[PDB]
Amino acid sequence: IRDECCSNPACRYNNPHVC
Repeated sequence: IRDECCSNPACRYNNPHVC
């Protein structure tokens, strides 16, 4: 997971409730 996960569209991708 990225430390910029909420900025990161790629983390965002599967993780929209992460932030």
